[PDB]
Formats: sequence, C-alpha cells, structure tokens
Amino acid sequence: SSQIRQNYSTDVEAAVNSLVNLYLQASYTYLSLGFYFDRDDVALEGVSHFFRELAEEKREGYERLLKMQNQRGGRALFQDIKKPAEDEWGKTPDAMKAAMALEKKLNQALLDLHALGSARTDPHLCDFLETHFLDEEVKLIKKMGDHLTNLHRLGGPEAGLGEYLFERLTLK
Amino acid sequence: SSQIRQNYSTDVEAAVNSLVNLYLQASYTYLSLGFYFDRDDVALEGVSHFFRELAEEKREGYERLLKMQNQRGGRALFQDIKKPAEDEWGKTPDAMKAAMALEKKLNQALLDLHALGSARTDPHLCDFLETHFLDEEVKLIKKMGDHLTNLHRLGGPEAGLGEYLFERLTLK
Amino acid sequence: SSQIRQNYSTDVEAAVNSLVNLYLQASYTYLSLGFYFDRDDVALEGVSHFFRELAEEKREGYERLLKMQNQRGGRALFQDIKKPAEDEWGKTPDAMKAAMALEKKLNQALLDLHALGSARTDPHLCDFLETHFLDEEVKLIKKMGDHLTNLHRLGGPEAGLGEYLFERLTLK
Amino acid sequence: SSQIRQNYSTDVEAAVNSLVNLYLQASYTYLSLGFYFDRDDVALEGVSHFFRELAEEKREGYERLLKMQNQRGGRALFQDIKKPAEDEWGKTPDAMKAAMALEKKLNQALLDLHALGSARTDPHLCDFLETHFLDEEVKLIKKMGDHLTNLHRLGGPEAGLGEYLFERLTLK
Repeated sequence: SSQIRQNYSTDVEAAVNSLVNLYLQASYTYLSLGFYFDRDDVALEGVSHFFRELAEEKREGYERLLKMQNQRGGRALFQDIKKPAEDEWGKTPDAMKAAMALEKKLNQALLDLHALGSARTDPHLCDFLETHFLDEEVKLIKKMGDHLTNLHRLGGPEAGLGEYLFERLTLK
Repeated sequence: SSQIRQNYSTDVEAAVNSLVNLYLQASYTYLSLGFYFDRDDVALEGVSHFFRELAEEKREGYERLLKMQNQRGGRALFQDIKKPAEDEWGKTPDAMKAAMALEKKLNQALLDLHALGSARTDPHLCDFLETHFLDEEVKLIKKMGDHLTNLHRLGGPEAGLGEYLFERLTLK
Repeated sequence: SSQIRQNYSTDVEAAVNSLVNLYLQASYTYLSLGFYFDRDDVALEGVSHFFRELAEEKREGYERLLKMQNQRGGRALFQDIKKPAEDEWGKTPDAMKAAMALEKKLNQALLDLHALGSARTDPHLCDFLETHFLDEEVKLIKKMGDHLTNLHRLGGPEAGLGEYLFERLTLK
Repeated sequence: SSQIRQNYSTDVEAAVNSLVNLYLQASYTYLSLGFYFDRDDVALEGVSHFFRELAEEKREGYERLLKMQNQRGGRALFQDIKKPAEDEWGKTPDAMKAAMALEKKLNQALLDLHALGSARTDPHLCDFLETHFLDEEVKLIKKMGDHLTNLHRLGGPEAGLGEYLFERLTLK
C-alpha cells in the first residue's frame, strides 16, 4: 500500500490509532476537567489551568502520534472520541484521582504499545514512545502523585481550606 | 431638541440616565465597600483594593454611558446617588454577596436597557452595551462567583483564617 | 442552579453545549484533514498546515464557547465527538469542499444559536458570537470559497499539477 | 584486543562495519545523484542540492557510526565503496525512487543492526541507532515519499513542467 511503510505492522498501526483515540479521549477528559474547575461553583483557576495544560499535552501527544503514524506510512483511522467518564468531577482530590487513573491508563496503553512494538520488532516505535511519551507520562503521573499526596495531607474536615491552598500555592 | 440626535428615543435616553444613576450608586457602593475593607477593624487591603478597582470600573461605566449619552444627543439628567445599602458590609463573603447582587442588578439594568434598545430599534445602543458593558458585567459576575465559591470553601469554623487566606492569595 | 447565572436560558446553554460538540467535531474533522494531507501518498504540506490551522481555530472556538458557558454559569455537558465523517478525503478540492461544507454547517449552527439568543433575549450571547464566531466563520468560509475557486480554476486534464501549485503558492 | 570494549559482539562490530559501508555507498550514491542533477542536460539545482544534503547526511551517518565503532572499542574495517547503482539517474521521479529505495535499504540495514543489537543484548547500540539513525531515516523516507507523491501528481504528459515546478517550489 504505502510506498514509505517499512517494518510497521498492521497491529502497531492499529494500536497507534487506538492510542491516538485514547489521547484524544484523555485530551477531551482534561478539557472537561479544565472547564469544570473553571465553573463558577468550582472556581479553582490553578486546577482549571493544570488540566487545561494537560489537555494541551495530551493534544501534543495525539498530534505527535499522528505525525509518527504518517511518518511510518500508517493511515490515521479516527474512531469516535467517547465523552469523558464524568460531567461533574467532584472536588480537586477526586478529579486529580480521575486524572491519575486516566494517565496511568494512557501509560498502560503506551506500555502495551511499546510491548507490541518490541514483539513486532519496531525500533522506531520504541524510540518514539521512549523519546516523547513514556518519560512524559511517568513525569506527569509523578506530578499528579505529588498533587494527590498534597491534596490528601490537605484533606479532613478542613478540606475546603486545603483545596484552596492547594490551588493557590501548588498550582502556579 | 439636539441637532445630532438620531434614532435615540426618550425612553432609551431616560433608561440611560437611570443606568448612569445605577452605575453611580454602584461606584458609590464600591467606594463604601472599598473603604470599609480598609477600616482598621476589617483590615483586608486586597478586598479593599478589589472593591476600589470596582468603584473605578463602575466609574468608567457611568463615564462611558455619559460619553454615549452625549454622543447620541441625549441629556444627562442626574439624580441623587442614594447611599449604599449598608454602612457596615460584614464579612468578606457577605460583602462579596452584596457586590455580586449589585453587579447582577447592574447587569439586569443593562439587559433591560438592551431589551429597550432592541424594542426601540437602536443598534448603536446595542453595540455600545455589548462592547463596553455586557461582557464587563458577565466577566465580573463570573469573577465574583469565583470569589464567592472560594470564600465558601474557606468558610466553616476556620472562617477568619480562610477570609484572610482568600485576601492574600486571591486578591494579593 | 449557578449563583452567577443570569438571563441564560436552558435552551441557550444546551445549544452552546451542542455547538461546543459541533466545534469539537469540526476541530476533529480538521485533525483528520490535517493529518490526511500529511499522509505520504497525499503529501501536501500547506494543505495539511491549512487544516492544522483550522483545527487550532476550531479549538479556540470550542474553548472560547466553554469559557463563555462557564462565564454565564452554564454547565458544559460533553457528548461523544462523532468520528470525522471520512478517513480518506479525496483530492484537495474534495477536501476543501468538505471543509467548506463543515464550516457552512458550523456557521449555520452559530446563526441558529444567535437566532436562539435573539429569541431568548440574550445580548451577551449575541455579542459573544458576533465578536468571536460569526466573523470568524464568514472570513473562513470566504477564504475556503477563494481556495475552492482557485482549486476549481486549477482543475484540468491532470488536476495534480494545479493541486501542487495550489499547495505551493496559495497555502504558503 | 581493545581495553574499552564491553558488551560489543563481533557480529555487531562487523554489522556496524557493513552498515558504515552502506552509509558510504549511500553518500557516494547521493554524490552521484547530487552531481547528476547539476549536470548541464539535467539542470535541477534544487534536486542536486537535495541529494548533496543527503550525501552530507549519510556522511554524518557513517561518521557517527565510525565514532561509535571507536567508542565501543570496535575496529573500523573499510571495504571497497562499490560504485553507485547508475551513472544516468533518469528523471527526477526515477532518481527520487532510487533514493527512496536506497534509504529503505539503509533503514533495513539499521533495523537489521538493531535486531542484531537486541539479539546480542546491546543497549548502547540500540540507543545510538534510535537516537541518531532510525528517526533520521524514517523522517527522510517520509520526506522522499512526500517528494515522490508530488512528483507523481506532477507526472503525466506535462512531465518536464512538473519536474521543473517540483524543483523550483519544493526544493527551493
């Protein structure tokens, strides 16, 4: 089919399309989180801005995945981007838990894709995910673990005060 | 009658004078809030500065309305600027509620004036309110909703602590 | 209900959620187009870049609609972003024609939302769409009509030499 | 024997020498292409420049491989650089096909060497090829596929007009 396609299996192409849809779902979930934390009755500009940046980073994710899909002579196959798991994300700890669960799911899908690249003997896929993704998600899951631990120390009956101090002093 | 006055009804002129008096009452209410929060027994330089800026923004409001009133060949019919509703504004949440109620009243008077401009077929009034006022009030009522939500999560038995964290970390 | 929400009907909120989903589908369709024109067997860097710009401008669109949805005390409700209607976009005229059809649909949904804002007497919605969207679409549908007229003018016994010169000299 | 040599098999050393000879043949083929497209009866200075830059990039390639061969305590063994496959490269599509086939052969030799490095458990070889070669060849085979697709759209009876417009507007 493609003239440039070399050592790029149908499984890796399909798993890259599946991962693109997953980064689109994640970017859309971080869009939903990012605008939920900007609701007037949620009002956490730093938590909004944090997920607005994660929506951008997951977009740089699907865009660089699609750039690689094209560089490998794969076809970008676009499935429906399913709606985010919640329309109301609860408090900042609950949303940061959902964000971590999502990012650990993306990191799982990357690790599954890297395992598939290793099984299909695709060095360029392995390099590309190692270069742009596996360290990005590990740094970001660490960052959200730092956030979750701070949000947990800021828990208790004082959680409203703690949620505010988290947003004002950790989130820019 | 005025030589420049075109398509500018007596109702729109009178409702612009009524709205000018409302923005004057609003600046005067934000003057009262701004200096109430600078009282030694209230002592919130950031809440004071917030309402001091709103007194200025409502003053640009009545000044823009008076600029437009004169640009349309209307007459600026001034009236008593009635005293602000409270002599003492209570706590920062209570004051921010009175402020958001005042901006929702001003936004109602803009929306009523825009409905009157639509009924009297006055495009320039509609443009002027849309350009200079309706977005300013919607942004500001959003900003006050954000403040009220933060002041609400900062409520409970720690309310004195939360009230001053709100001031230093939001209003700076 | 929201504390800040004033003069913002459930119909306008729902039509803004519908238009957000439509601007999301539009950005995702421009993602499909943008990465389709970067396929090795399509290879039109300026047509890919043109639809990457439209994906970015439709992303500014749904993000700005969501910022407004929040500023009005509306709740952003997120639906599935339906798959982008094609994975194979034909030649540049076929794609530019699908893009202009999408943008005339998206401008229709804006004009319908503005008609709904006019019917619900919502000046701030009218202002917001007029300021940020109705001129965005008219400039962009004009630009795509200009592109389609040039692509049709460049239609011929090859089509592909004209299509290359379109990408090289208009989209550059 | 080398004092620094660690975890660097005789197969990987010999396959790095074989790959150096392929990058030397590739530079020599891009020298032949580069000077053929500057030939007076060919006269495509942008196509000549494109193959000169590829002769340089494949030289940066064998020089990196030789620097790495030395860093690993391997011995650079130099074989004859076989003559490049044609004296006459034909039209720009024919030459770009010979180039894209040559980069697919060079990328195959990288992938074979990476498979050998993985089989010999050589992480530094894998890192080195991933860092400096596998992405360079994938980007370059993509770039040549983009060139070929433009050169095919610029094909048909128009032929020489398309060959000129390719060189003038893609290879500026």
